[PDB]
Amino acid sequence: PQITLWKRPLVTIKIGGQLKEALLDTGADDTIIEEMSLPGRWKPKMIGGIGGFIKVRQYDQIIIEIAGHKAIGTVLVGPTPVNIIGRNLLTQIGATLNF
Amino acid sequence: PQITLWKRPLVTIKIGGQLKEALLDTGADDTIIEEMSLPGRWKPKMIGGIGGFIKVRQYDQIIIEIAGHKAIGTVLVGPTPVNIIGRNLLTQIGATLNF
Ligand SMILES: CC(C)CN(C[C@@H](O)[C@H](Cc1ccccc1)NC(=O)O[C@H]1CO[C@H]2OCC[C@H]21)S(=O)(=O)c1ccc(N)cc1
Ligand SMILES: CC(C)CN(C[C@@H](O)[C@H](Cc1ccccc1)NC(=O)O[C@H]1CO[C@H]2OCC[C@H]21)S(=O)(=O)c1ccc(N)cc1
Ligand SMILES: [Cl-]
Ligand SMILES: [Cl-]
Ligand SMILES: [Cl-]
Repeated sequence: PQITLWKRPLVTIKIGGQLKEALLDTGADDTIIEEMSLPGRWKPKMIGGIGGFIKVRQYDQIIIEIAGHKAIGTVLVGPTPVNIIGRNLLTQIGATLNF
Repeated sequence: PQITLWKRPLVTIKIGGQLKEALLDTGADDTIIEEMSLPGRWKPKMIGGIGGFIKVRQYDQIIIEIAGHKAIGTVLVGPTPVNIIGRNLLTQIGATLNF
């Protein structure tokens, strides 16, 4: 698609048997969601945002469908106020920002 | 241009006759610039993301040039670690996400 930005660019994502939605976020280096069903052990990671820094749960090799496109990569679980697809996965689906 | 997302999508901006650089951020609802002087009256606001909220000054109807393209709209000023062009100004230059 060619997505305008008058509203948040939310898309359907799928992980395992869970359908969720997430914000395509060109300003995010990494993907973060609030919850993933029964995802096993993580590795701790720190990341920054505008308000300070948060502890997150790093999961590697996650198979995730994003707007109908398959990606496989790292998904963080943490206290993000909105689920975000960051550049680590945007590049896998071939997303570009155009003007 | 067509901007791939293997690195942060930073572009040149001009605001207040000053050349700066900012992140094109589809995850940001509104634009936030590091501390600088802007004309007109401002209003106090707060904005939120990862790690919580920050206090900002809201300036309305500010001219800006984003990668050579003029936009006019609301600019927040405050303690962001990176200058961010959010959707309120990305829409003014016709930016889209394409995949
Ligand atoms: C978290 C989003 C819903 C909102 N944010 C925009 C977002 O793109 C920020 C924009 C951003 C970018 C750098 C530093 C701070 C904020 N990225 C971000 O927090 O990404 C984090 C996950 O990947 C990591 O890479 C960048 C920081 C980490 S935000 O900066 O908090 C923000 C919120 C509201 C407005 N109006 C403007 C900006
Ligand atoms: C972007 C900032 C300028 C926003 N300001 C937040 C304020 O707390 C700043 C935040 C702040 C902190 C340090 C440096 C700059 C701004 N403090 C400030 O201006 O302190 C002044 C008093 O001491 C002086 O030395 C520091 C600046 C001067 S603020 O305009 O007063 C304001 C207040 C409340 C809200 N919600 C929104 C805005
Ligand atoms: Cl709509
Ligand atoms: Cl979708
Ligand atoms: Cl589990």
